Amino acid sequence: GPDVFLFPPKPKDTLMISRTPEVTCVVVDVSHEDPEVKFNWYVDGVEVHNAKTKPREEQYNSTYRVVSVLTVLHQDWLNGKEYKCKVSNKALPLPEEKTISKAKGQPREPQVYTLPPSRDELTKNQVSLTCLVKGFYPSDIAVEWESNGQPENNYKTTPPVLDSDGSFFLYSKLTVDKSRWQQGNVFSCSVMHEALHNHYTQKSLSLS
Amino acid sequence: GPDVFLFPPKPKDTLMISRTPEVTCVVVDVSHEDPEVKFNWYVDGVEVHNAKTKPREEQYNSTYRVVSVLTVLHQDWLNGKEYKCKVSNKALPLPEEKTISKAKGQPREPQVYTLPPSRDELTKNQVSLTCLVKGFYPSDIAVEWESNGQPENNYKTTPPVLDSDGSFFLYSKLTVDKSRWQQGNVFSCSVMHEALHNHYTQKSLSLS
Ligand SMILES: *[C@@H]1O[C@H](CO)[C@@H](O[C@@H]2O[C@H](CO)[C@@H](O[C@@H]3O[C@H](CO[C@H]4O[C@H](CO)[C@@H](O)[C@H](O)[C@@H]4O[C@@H]4O[C@H](CO)[C@@H](O[C@@H]5O[C@H](CO)[C@H](O)[C@H](O)[C@H]5O)[C@H](O)[C@H]4NC(C)=O)[C@@H](O)[C@H](O[C@H]4O[C@H](CO)[C@@H](O)[C@H](O)[C@@H]4O[C@@H]4O[C@H](CO)[C@@H](O)[C@H](O)[C@H]4NC(C)=O)[C@@H]3O)[C@H](O)[C@H]2NC(C)=O)[C@H](O)[C@H]1NC(C)=O
Repeated sequence: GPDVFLFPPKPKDTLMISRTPEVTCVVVDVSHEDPEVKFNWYVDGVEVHNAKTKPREEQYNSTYRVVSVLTVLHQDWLNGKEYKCKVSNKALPLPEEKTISKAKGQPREPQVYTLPPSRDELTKNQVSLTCLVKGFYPSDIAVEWESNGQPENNYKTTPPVLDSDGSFFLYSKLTVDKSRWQQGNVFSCSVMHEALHNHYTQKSLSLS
Repeated sequence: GPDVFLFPPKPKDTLMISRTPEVTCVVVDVSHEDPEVKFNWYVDGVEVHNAKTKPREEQYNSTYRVVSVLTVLHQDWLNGKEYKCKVSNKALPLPEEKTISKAKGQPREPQVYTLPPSRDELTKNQVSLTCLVKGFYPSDIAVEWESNGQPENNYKTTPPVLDSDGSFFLYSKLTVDKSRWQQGNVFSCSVMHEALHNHYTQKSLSLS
């Protein structure tokens, strides 16, 4: 059996016009004996023809991998259009179809709160700065940390978790040396989501 | 044919001497034709016999589900012993063997910090009590919230996330009416982990 995988565009990608959001159809386990593969793309059930399909690449397991990439308009993804990738291979009894879209439901504005390091933590050589984001739908989101216009490296963000109200929440942890916090440097948690205005918000953290 | 899945005990069960830690061999996509499977259970290769098979359950797509559950000694699991679940079926040309074990490595103690709700969030009907657990290894953990010795229902815990140092972290969020927070009631975050003394620690959060 040939296998088909459909990947949605990155959240940052749909959110910013500068970026180019893409939907990607991936076909794996295409046999040597029947390597011909054809991709049909549908948007809201209507065929589209602007996809770019890369030349098939042979994997080390003697099976072929074929990828087709469709550029999507930012407003189209945000407006809930459905993307269908249809794959035909002779060695396939019926053509395989996958559909992807932004999750259904009404978008909700993310509330972004910054949390200072617990008192007990200040003992360590490193502190945890917390960016709490809650109440957002859908779950597609991006979170970033910076200081002095400068992007921090040492941060980690939890995956979105379904809250009790049907909305989503997450936490982002930024780890900085204790001295920096103590020095009064200001730290910024930045969030990108569709339900934000300009698709962006920022909140700042600093020792008081 | 049918594909197996093997599952580890819940973290709380292994930690608390009272509870029963279990390992679950789950078999799916068994068809009506030959719905008979056999389970050999092995610990560190050695055959033990105290496992038992559940009532078969028919599924929605003409498929079944035959689960066998072994019980495990708390120290056997925590000490790294390996459990093999071999599923012998007719539609399966040969048996499938799958193994599971605790994650290997020096267990690390979780640091438990409670964070008060943000000042900005305070102009809200309900507020967020944040418990941060970091530096723990391995990932298996249990988190709970309490007030006045009574469980608090309204909380969600993020899945463990791998941090830079190879330890894991998580956040647990408890939601309470702003009124309670103001009244000064104490709320406690409960963490259970192997590296903790008595497999348990408690941290308290109060308005102050
Ligand atoms: C022969 O050798 C072949 C070469 O290795 C081998 O091919 C592999 O086959 C695997 C199957 O056997 C296949 O596994 C699947 O992997 C899925 C995820 O793949 C991504 O992440 C991997 C890392 O873990 C990468 O290695 C993959 O390449 C792939 O990477 C993603 O690629 C996309 C597009 O290229 C990219 O998006 C684009 O990125 C750019 C950035 O430049 C832009 O941002 C664009 O805007 C953006 O579109 C992603 O960024 C990139 N991601 C990453 C992390 O890099 C995985 O999802 C599959 O799991 C599903 O199916 C299994 C069933 O098999 C289920 O058990 C599982 O639960 C998943 O099911 C899904 O569940 C979802 C719910 O959570 C649900 O929503 C879905 O609907 C549901 N889907 C289905 C179908 O049920 C699966 O594991 C692997 O990717 C193949 N390797 C490659 C390189 O393609 C072949 O198998 C070998 N054959 C033999 C016989 O040996």
